[PDB]
Amino acid sequence: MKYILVTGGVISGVGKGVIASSFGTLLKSCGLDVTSIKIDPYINIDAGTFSPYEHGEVYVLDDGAEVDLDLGNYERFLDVTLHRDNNITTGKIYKLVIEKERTGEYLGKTVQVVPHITDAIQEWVERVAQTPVQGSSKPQVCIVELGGTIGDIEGMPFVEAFRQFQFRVKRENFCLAHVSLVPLPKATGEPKTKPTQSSVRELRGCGLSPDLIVCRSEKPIGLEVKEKISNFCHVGPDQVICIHDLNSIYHVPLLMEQNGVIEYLNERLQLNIDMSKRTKCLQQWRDLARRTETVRREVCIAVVGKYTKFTDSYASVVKALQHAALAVNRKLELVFIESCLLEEETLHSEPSKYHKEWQKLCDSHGILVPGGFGSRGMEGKIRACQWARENQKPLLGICLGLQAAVIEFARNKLGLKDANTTEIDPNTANALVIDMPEHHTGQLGGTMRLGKRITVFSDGPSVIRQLYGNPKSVQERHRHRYEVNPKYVHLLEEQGMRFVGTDVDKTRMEIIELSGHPYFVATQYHPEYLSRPLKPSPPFLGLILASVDRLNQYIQRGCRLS
Amino acid sequence: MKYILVTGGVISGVGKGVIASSFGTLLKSCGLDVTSIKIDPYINIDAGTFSPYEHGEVYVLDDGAEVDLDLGNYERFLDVTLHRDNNITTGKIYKLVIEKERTGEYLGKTVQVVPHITDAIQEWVERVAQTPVQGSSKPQVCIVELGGTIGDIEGMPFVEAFRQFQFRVKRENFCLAHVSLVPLPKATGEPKTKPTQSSVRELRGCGLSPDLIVCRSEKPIGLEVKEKISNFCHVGPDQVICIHDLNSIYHVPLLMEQNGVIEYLNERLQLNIDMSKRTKCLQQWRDLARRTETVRREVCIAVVGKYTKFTDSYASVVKALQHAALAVNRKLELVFIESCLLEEETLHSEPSKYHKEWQKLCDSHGILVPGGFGSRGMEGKIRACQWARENQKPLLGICLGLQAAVIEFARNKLGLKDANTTEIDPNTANALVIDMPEHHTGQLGGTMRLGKRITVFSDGPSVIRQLYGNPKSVQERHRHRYEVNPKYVHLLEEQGMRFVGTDVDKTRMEIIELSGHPYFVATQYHPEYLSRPLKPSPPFLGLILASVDRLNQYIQRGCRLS
Amino acid sequence: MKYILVTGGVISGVGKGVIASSFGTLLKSCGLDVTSIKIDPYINIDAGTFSPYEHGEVYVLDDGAEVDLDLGNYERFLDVTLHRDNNITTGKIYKLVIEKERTGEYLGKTVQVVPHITDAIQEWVERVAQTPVQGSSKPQVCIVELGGTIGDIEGMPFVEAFRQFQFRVKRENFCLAHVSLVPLPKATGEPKTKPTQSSVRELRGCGLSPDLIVCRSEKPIGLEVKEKISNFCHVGPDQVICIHDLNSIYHVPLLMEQNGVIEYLNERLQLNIDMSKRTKCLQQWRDLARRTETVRREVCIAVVGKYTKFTDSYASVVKALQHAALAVNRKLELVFIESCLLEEETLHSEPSKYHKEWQKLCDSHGILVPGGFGSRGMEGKIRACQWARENQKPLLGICLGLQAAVIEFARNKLGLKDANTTEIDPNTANALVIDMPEHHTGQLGGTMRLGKRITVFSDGPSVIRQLYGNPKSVQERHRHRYEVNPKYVHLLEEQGMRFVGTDVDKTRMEIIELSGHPYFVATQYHPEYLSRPLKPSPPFLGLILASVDRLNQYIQRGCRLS
Repeated sequence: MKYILVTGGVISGVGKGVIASSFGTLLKSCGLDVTSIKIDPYINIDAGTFSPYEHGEVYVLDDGAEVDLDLGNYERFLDVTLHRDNNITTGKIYKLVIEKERTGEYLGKTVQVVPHITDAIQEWVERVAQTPVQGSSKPQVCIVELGGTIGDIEGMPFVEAFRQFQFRVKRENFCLAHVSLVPLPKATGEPKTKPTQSSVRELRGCGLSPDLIVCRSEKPIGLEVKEKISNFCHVGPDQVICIHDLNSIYHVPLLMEQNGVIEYLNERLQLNIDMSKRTKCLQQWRDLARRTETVRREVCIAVVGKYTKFTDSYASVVKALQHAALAVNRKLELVFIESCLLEEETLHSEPSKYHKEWQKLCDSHGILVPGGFGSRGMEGKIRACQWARENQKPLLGICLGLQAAVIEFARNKLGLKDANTTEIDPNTANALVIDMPEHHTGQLGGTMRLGKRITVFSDGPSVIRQLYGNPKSVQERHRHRYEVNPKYVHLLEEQGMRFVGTDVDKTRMEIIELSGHPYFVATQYHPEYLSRPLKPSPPFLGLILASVDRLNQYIQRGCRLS
Repeated sequence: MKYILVTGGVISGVGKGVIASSFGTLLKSCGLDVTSIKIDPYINIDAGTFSPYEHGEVYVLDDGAEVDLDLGNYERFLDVTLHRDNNITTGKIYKLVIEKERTGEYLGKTVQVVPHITDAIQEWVERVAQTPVQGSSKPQVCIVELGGTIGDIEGMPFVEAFRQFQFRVKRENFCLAHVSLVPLPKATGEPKTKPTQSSVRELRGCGLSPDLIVCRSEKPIGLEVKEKISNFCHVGPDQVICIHDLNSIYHVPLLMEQNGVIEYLNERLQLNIDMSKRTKCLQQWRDLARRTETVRREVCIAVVGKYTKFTDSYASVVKALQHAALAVNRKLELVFIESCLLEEETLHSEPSKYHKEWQKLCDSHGILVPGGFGSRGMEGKIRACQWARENQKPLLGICLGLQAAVIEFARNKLGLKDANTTEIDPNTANALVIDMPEHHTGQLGGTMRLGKRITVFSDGPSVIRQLYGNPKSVQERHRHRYEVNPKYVHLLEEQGMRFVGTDVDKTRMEIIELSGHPYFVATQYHPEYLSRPLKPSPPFLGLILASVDRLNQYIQRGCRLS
Repeated sequence: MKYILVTGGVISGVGKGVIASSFGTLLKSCGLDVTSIKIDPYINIDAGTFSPYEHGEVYVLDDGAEVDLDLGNYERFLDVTLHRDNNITTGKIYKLVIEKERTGEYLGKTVQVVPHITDAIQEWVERVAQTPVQGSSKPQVCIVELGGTIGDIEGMPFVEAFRQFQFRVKRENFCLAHVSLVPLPKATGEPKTKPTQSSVRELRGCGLSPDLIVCRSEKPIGLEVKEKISNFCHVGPDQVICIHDLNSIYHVPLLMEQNGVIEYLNERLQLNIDMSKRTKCLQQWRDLARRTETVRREVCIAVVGKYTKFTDSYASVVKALQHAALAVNRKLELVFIESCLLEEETLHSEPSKYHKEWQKLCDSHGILVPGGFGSRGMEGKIRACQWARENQKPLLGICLGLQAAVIEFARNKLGLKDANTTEIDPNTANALVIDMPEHHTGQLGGTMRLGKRITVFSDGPSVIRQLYGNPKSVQERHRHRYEVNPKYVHLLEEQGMRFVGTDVDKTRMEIIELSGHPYFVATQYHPEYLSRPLKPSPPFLGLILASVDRLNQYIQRGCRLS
């Protein structure tokens, strides 16, 4: 009955995840439940023949196949999940449009775009309307998000389809909101916005009328430009949104309580409201926002990524791990260490940017594991993990590192030099980890080792099992394609390399652990994406607790501002 | 409070006057009163530097200055008149926009076009809203017509001005209606309309939404195309207007009583209605529509225009004179006689289009007088009037004929050959009628002899005075610039050329009459534009009555449909 | 024969004067001569009903009426001048379009826009083509500039007019160049330009094709973005312009000698070239660019403007005075002192921003005079000039200060308190300077005291006469409307207030001087706009020379890098 469109950004990787998540948690705090349906105006699936990481962070956060790139913050913030019917893209629609015109359902008539293409989208909205997730019956408000890009060639049938749902019902069910970025000059200083007056012309040229106010800034600007957008849109002057988002999420609820937008949408669509303190419950967000800005540590933590700019390997990783680190009242400092310029391409050229890198990882405490993009780095990732183990520095369990962990262990404890990289040129004789697809049920042939798999542990007392209340079968997902051979693990059992985690067939060693080390965590799944604010992650939380064991801090405050 | 826009046509002179007159007489028959405000998207007044007649029929039907071109049918059908504030055009607006920006009323702020042009049109609508004509107090419905062309570059601020009055009030006060012509190809046969789907794209490209149904045809089409426009406009299939207008006005009320549009607009805007037989009174129009198609005569009537196609010299003249001819139950057959190719350009070249035109006027009963377009005809118009007077045939009083009537009278009764055309080369010595402007009050300098002037007759018993109930001072308007000299009328008084009509100064002989002729009418005003359906015109009605004197026809019928 | 369009900016006051001046001095250094024709897409003249200064710097630099806002740098850099046929705007064209359609030259035909508007612009270009300035015969290259804004509503006929001159001649006579600003990110760092890809769509949507490369930056960016624009425009990759303009003019010729654009336009249009060192003469600009960055002083110079941001009262004043100050090898530091918050609106509110202003003007050396905007400051301008005279600090001759100079002189030397501000409320009895227009020839009625007037001095030995080689009649222009009464100057002759400069009638005292002061300059004309690089200005140059008298510096260098 209720359909509110959500406009993201113009490029996948700018910051549209925090904007769309603000409107989703509004109705969740008032006692209602909604969904999350998006659309990618591209070509096909991003997780197909494209690189695993370059522009979009593709993972497997609670899904049996492939995901999008901006669906990790919805499950962590809201109480909903994502399935296989949520990654709607242009490639998935074309799989059935060509099939329906070839089988024979409309007498084989030659169509164009109307009323067929605009009506085909109606089947994708009315089907996910009464089918939410495992946590609600039927959501009354069904919002539709718009990610990726906006305004292109395929943008014509999108406008003709939005007016169909509006002309059939009343005017109190839709609120159009486009997008208008606010540029910053370098010579003057007056916030003269340009995309604002240009976005109105595009809406009037297709049959739309803007009603809401869209803006994006970083600091509270003056009131001399708030009346400029009101006359250009013929809206209310006291309804201008002045969002000053920087790089977090607590810069949004503090604004709705000052302008006056929490009560405007209630009487606009005639919906219920559970009033208590201020429309929606705010005490849940104030306890996590004020307490966050009261901790500090400035500890040297050297991490390894891929490049030097803002990549897509930690866009949603550094945000989820920060909320779960508030139980220890410690702050971690993230640096930028590129693994490409570290091998022979730096020592043989200029040793200027080579000596300064080792002076920040030896005196650190937590060293992470990067990944691997074809043949763009394989020697520097080996020397980065063996040096931390010899200098009694603990490590964490990061995926895409099991291929290099078995190389440094066979050369230091034994002396197997033939065992090298097997994911580039499989030609060595001591290839421990090779490429073997799934030969069981479900997936047949050369597929990928992922999906809804049951992970069963083997031992008991450890560091990644006692935090779950002593379980027995935890549901975890993976994202890899290489498996360990059960015939080449003969030298791993006669040493101190136990296995505190196996599979349901007792063949694949997905979890490995080295005895004697004070804190050694290594597995295959990704516990960083499951970093809930109410449930800390196994690896990164256990390292800080087992460092200083400072638990007498909560009894020192005693609520000063009570 | 009520504002309904009226869309004319795409060219001045296609038949947009009969369409706009249908919506005007709808509320007049229900007991209400409205106005008529139009706007031309052209340059300025057509009667300024352009030719007096070529594309727009310019007259002086109840006005003290210049008129438009489509204001004659409104005064004859409805009970309202037109003044000097009704010929609104783009040239009149520019006379004050340049003046206000040069003097200094808005601090001289340099702007673009908004919000100055959109607010300037508001002063032209809210001022003529409560100021109707001499016949009502305050009209509740104030409609605004749109003549000339549609879909021009200058039409951009017109779209932003129509939505301003709608967004401030409720949705039950405006009904958008564009235009969509229906062409009929001579190759296929299916009425596939093209401007219908093209007009919807233009409304969506500016910010409008069509709600009504606009169509234009000349024959009842099938029902297979009635549902084609409904799905393209999201309207009701039972509200499609299928008008089959031919060339009159009675082809409109016969359709509203079959589809169902006389009661749709009543509940749409919440207005009053005086029900009696069928919403509005229809017995007044049925007595003039069925009775018209029951008379016949096929009498040879010769008229003179200018060209052979549909010009602008008789567009609104042949329609008003036909309704007033129903009292005698006689039909007049109109032909096409061109006065251009009749002089030495045809007799010396190919004598084919000359001797044929004279075969339809020697035995006719009503011979009219054309006009004058610079130097495109001056000899053929002289031999056309003197030939009918010698063969005892009656004539009519048409303007632009006093310059040629004094030439044939001085050569036949006397022998003044020097007296020739004075409006082309004023070099003759016997120039009777010359160019003399008004030297009295009101108009100063070289102006035009027109305006609200008082015409006082001189004699009594005649043919153009006894029909007005023996008056004494009738208000008539003229449209000329040449006057008769009071010093060169010495030979007109010593013969049988009396004057049964003078002016208020007893100097200008505007009405002349030749004694001895059975029916000779000649004046300067235009009685054809004042041909009311309840008051026949002086000249053309007195010719048929004095022809056969058949008055025993009304006693033969006796109301058959009783 | 040659017509090259020049694209300015998107707002009148961003920095389009230095960009258009670079292409003008290119052909002047090769032995050719060009002109300077611009067009304002606004309403009319800014100096008409709008404020005299707010967004555009309006002056009188060699003109007998009103000027534009970006015509002062052309006369100072190039060897051409400006007249009355150079300030072409949209208001000047409409003065004759309405007149030609009302008189009657094209038979009064009702037209629309073409082919009339596109052909009317041809008369403004072909007339100024063979009529340059007083310094050349006939310029072979006739460039047309485009100031103000670009791309709006009136920009449609401008596109149809540019292609008319191109389709009639060869393709080697025009070079299209639009505009595309390069934005700077605030989070990432990659210079991703957005208006570049958007400007190509606008040119392709009207009938144009971009061929040149337009860019604007401030620092040498990387080469990773130079190949991004080449593929979007299908041009040469080695022809991308990377201008790093900051705030001067010497940041342009140093780039043309590195990329390769000085020889590309020579063979593109087939023109002559006087080769000597590098196409055009460069030794003239290198002597003024290297020597400028080798002087320093950092002297406290307190100036008074109007606001706190970049206004239009010193945009072209601080640039011309800096080049003429290189003869003394001294650098002047300009500050920002607002005259609005200095009167009773600051001492009665908060004295925080009041005490810090007096601590920078008492220890300074050169105090300027601001102006006057109605009633937005009149008391602070009086106390700012009387304090510098008592503290033996010299002043300069700035206009819009003669009304306040006579107030402080009558209260300190005598005691006339009734003499106050006359430009606001003319009700006092001792009104010395009132508003009296020109009552002589040329200007009649209430006009403005400006134009080509002859200024004749009276005395001989002074500080603003000996620098012109002892003249006798210098041609200077003014820009004011208030005149001095010859009957109220009785107390100025009996003291030490001589007049070293009068007019041609010996009535108007345009130049005043106070005896006894070491350096007191006061007049009415504007010598700052005439600050040529080869001829220093009278007032600001004489203050530095008469300060320390340091002339033995040229004999200390001796050309080290010879």
